[PDB]
Amino acid sequence: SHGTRKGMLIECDPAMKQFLLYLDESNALGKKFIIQDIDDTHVFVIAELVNVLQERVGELMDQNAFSLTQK
Repeated sequence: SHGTRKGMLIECDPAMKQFLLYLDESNALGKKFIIQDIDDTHVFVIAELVNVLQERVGELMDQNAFSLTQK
């Protein structure tokens, strides 16, 4: 084998799939997560997609007095 990449293959309806493509193109999560587009219902993404999403949602929380000294 020449090219190989560890990751996560996702299978989902045509709607959700287009949404992932939209999220990836717009960097709505702060960073790209799509390694390769495949089918209209399949996409190969980074293994740590959940962490990325968990990290993005954190910034969405309400700002407080410690928002800048801790983050």
